[PDB]
Amino acid sequence: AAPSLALVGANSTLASTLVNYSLRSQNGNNVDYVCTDPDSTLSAPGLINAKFDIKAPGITGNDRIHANLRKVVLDEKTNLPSTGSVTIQVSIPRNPAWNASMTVSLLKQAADYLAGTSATVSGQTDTSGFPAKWAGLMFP
Amino acid sequence: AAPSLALVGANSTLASTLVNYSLRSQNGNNVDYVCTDPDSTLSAPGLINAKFDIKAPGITGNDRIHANLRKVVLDEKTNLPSTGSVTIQVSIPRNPAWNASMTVSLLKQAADYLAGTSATVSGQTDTSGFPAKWAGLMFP
Amino acid sequence: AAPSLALVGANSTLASTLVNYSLRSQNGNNVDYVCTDPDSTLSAPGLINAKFDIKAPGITGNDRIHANLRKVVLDEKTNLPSTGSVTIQVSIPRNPAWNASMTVSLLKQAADYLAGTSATVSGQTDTSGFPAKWAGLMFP
Amino acid sequence: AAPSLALVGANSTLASTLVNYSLRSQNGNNVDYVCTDPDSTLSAPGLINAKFDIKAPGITGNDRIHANLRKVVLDEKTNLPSTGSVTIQVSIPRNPAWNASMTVSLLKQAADYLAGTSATVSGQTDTSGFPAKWAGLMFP
Amino acid sequence: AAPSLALVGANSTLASTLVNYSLRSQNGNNVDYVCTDPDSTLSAPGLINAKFDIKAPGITGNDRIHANLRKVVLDEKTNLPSTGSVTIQVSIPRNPAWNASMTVSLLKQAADYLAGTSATVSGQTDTSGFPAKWAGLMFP
Amino acid sequence: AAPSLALVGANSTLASTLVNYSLRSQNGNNVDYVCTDPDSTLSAPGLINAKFDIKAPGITGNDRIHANLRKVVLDEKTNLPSTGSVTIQVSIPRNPAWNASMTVSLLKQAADYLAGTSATVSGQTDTSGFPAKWAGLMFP
Repeated sequence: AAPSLALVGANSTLASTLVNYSLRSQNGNNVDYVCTDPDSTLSAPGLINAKFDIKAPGITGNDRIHANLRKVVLDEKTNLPSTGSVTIQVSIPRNPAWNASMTVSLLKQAADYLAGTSATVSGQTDTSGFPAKWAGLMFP
Repeated sequence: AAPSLALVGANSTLASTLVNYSLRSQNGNNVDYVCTDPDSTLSAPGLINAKFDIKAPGITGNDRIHANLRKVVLDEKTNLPSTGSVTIQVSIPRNPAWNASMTVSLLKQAADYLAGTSATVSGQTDTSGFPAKWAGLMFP
Repeated sequence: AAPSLALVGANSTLASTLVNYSLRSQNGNNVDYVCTDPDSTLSAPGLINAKFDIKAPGITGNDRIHANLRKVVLDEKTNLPSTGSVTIQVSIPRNPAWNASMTVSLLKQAADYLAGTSATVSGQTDTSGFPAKWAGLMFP
Repeated sequence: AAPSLALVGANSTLASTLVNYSLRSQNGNNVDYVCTDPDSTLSAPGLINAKFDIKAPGITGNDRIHANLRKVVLDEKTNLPSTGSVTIQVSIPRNPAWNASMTVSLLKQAADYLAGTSATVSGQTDTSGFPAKWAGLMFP
Repeated sequence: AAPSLALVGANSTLASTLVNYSLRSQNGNNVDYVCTDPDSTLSAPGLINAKFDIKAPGITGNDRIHANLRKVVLDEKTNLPSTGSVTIQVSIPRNPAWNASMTVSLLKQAADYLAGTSATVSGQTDTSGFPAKWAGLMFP
Repeated sequence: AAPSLALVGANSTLASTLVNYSLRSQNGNNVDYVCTDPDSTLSAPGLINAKFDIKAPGITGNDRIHANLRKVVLDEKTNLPSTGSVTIQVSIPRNPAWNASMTVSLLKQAADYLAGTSATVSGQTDTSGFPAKWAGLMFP
């Protein structure tokens, strides 16, 4: 696994800003990253976690990927922690009628539809405001 | 909800390709889209589902968003369907110490790390190959 | 679904007249419209209903569409309501040997034979009087 | 009944195409047509059925019309037949507060909403794509 | 239902001020709106909800409308939420001895007596101060 | 409580008309008014009721206002009475983070959205027809 990551997120103004993670450890079929920026501390950290559920060899099963991106925040009045999180589950069938291309296509479509980050293509719908609309709990 | 969507995915070459969804049905705080390409048929469809678990206004908890992007595929030999899917759960806390900028930041970071579609920002890790590695059950 | 509809029906003269519906509810792959015209009252309304029985993915079985177009009328003396209704069931198989084109062809033929509204084609039978004959319980 | 019919349906392109039926049987207020085109074979035919449930004279009750438009298709491998069908039930009350005009109005509205074939009237909703959306199991 | 609303309310000085709602979703016989102003957030939102309890066709029953306008507020000391709300229930009989005019008259009278917003008529009582007196828990 | 009221309602034309109430009785935190027009008689009256659910000063909860505006109507054939009513419940929290300006704001918004009687403010939606639509069981 990569020892460190510089991922793109959004500042208070929604401008693209780097967010720096470093690899804490690696267990059985999983990976744990911690945010190394000043705004994350042990009291209120930023975390990323990934895991593989890998089925036995063959074409019968469904492999699974579990990702989890969390940030803890403390109440201004009570310092009580509550966490915000985006969790992802990818399920990849082993029937040879499926492709890594199909996996990647689903990933790209989810990225476009919930984060508005897809590449540029002619007739694409404008998804730049979709993350804002989601964060407001309203459908695009 | 939007009546139709043109989301960006990937073909067998992994080149950026449009994938067209149209609104099947809106239930209360629930939306079902269906793929209108020749790729999906009623027998083996491409589907999207989006749900809102919104707690009572008096109660404090986490509000939740559930998204699911599916593609069904049929076995060549048995025509039995198995499905591949990316599911996403967004948990947003009801504390004013959290805000939509943070929700969007988590969405953007998840997009960068699992789909490799973040906006260009100097010092970002090159996440372009990460969806390929994930589809191979390999940590980036 | 569409928030409002202007469908074509017939007045007392059988002249083509608009009948206006608005989307009152939508729940669980079910859609319910109510008539906004003066002829639909609370006690004796005009109503539309549409349901989807969507089978699990697979190459076997039939998907089903249900639709009901109702007008309630009150008895002159007793004010007891009795309702007149045209209801449609569409059954779409999942064998790839079926087409949306075949579904649409059956819909258009039913429209021609029971409503007399088909498009103009050389050699078509004149179905204009067929809805009148049906309303009289007479085979065309 | 009419000895033959030239109804309008849709080909694989969804272009308006004639579909031809001849009167094969008529018995006991029941009428059965068979499709004369090459696409209807003995093993997988195209068929039409129409029945009258005529109630005894009186001011109470509903008269009923039943109609079924069928196309049979054979499985590529198993040659087992499955059939796709649009079926209509018209229920006409006998309270003099009902009219043949109301029957025809419901028929025309059903044609507009499920087949998209209504006559042209200023302000009507565009129902042209509705049969496609229905065949896809999507509410218009 | 209307996709968005600009309703008149009162600022901290009781001056007429717009309050902007947008349609979140539509379920069975109900409608959910959310305030889109800056002062409403997921932690302390403004909400509007409407529902119809519609009885069967006939003249026997009583139809009902349920409206609910809520605003959540957080304690300056503890950020604990409490909600303020105005709920409305309209009950419309189906006995033809009732009118939509009578429904509207009750609505207008309630508006005049609890909000002081009625139109101008010669001998009307001055109800401008009534909302203030109510908010003080004293009778007009 | 006021000894008498001249509230604005609507006639059969929906023109703004006065409706006159006079104080029948004041109970403790409860008020009953009766319509003094020829429209109301003892057999089929027009009535108003207003109640205050005020919790003990030590206890924190919501204080409540209950208002009810009724018109009784007699069936022409049976002289059986059925009644039509608008009821209002105002729930005001006992947290200083809430105030009378917010109570009044909710009252004004409810008036605008269900009776269409808000004060003129640029950019407001035209709510004038909303009471008509509500009396038709149609969402604005």
